[PDB]
Amino acid sequence: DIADLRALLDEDEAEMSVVFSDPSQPDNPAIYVSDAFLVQTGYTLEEVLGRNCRFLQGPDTNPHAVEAIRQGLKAETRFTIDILNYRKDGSAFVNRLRIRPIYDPEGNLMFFAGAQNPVL
Amino acid sequence: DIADLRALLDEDEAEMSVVFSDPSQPDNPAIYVSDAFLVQTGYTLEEVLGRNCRFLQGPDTNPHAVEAIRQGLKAETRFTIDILNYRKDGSAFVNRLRIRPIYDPEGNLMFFAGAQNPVL
Ligand SMILES: Cc1cc2nc3c(=O)[nH]c(=O)nc-3n(C[C@H](O)[C@H](O)[C@H](O)COP(=O)(O)O)c2cc1C
Ligand SMILES: Cc1cc2nc3c(=O)[nH]c(=O)nc-3n(C[C@H](O)[C@H](O)[C@H](O)COP(=O)(O)O)c2cc1C
Repeated sequence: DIADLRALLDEDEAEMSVVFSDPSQPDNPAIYVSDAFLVQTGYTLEEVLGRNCRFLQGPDTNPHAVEAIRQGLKAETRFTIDILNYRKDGSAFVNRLRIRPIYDPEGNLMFFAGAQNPVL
Repeated sequence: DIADLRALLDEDEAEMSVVFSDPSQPDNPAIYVSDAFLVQTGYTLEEVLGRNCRFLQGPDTNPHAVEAIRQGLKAETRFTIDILNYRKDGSAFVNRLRIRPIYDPEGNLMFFAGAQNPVL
């Protein structure tokens, strides 16, 4: 029996690029990515699961945007940022990244949900 | 936004006493219990969340049954055992305990689900 993490998706994120990360594991790795995420970024599941999502950043990603995200995660609050991201073939795209914390019944942080929308 | 852990319940365990535990946390604590569990055992949510479910054991619980459960958890396999358990008022009941592991998409153990059925 495998957990149905998609059963925590918002209605918006169902047909979307979405990632869930486990902040209790070292380096806050992705434990679930939607097929839309894999299609957009050009990776296989094996290439992404268990890694921190920073692999989407590349040579022209703004490091302050990266730090903003890191602080936003520490804040455990909903936030959105436009950040330059890259696919496996090296092509770049502006990603409107939306992140929100998910807590367990006791109120302890449990997961982060991240949704990717390329800005056209 | 709070995780809907009940969205991993089997159809059988919906109207049932059920617990989910987080084995990545120290001492494998309960992170979710159903209202049926609280009613049966006589505890409040605050009294149970974040504790290992061994608080259901009492003076005449068979220690080999306890060890069986512990090994079954290490085995990460489905198992069932009849074990004497106790409510908060000290009354005892024979619990047919059914436990199953739940894994994440990478196949790493993520939760245990435990269902309680008093044997009549
Ligand atoms: C659920 C989740 C989804 C994320 N998605 C992206 C993303 O799509 N693009 C990106 O550049 N960073 C994303 N990140 C951010 C990185 O994983 C990381 O937190 C960021 O680089 C800042 O942390 P760092 O300083 O350790 O690198 C995501 C983080 C989380 C937790
Ligand atoms: C999800 C879950 C549900 C459990 N439910 C019960 C239970 O209803 N009654 C009981 O005696 N033990 C239950 N246990 C077992 C105890 O939590 C514990 O694993 C057992 O006492 C053996 O471990 P120990 O040697 O550390 O005490 C449950 C364990 C898990 C993980």
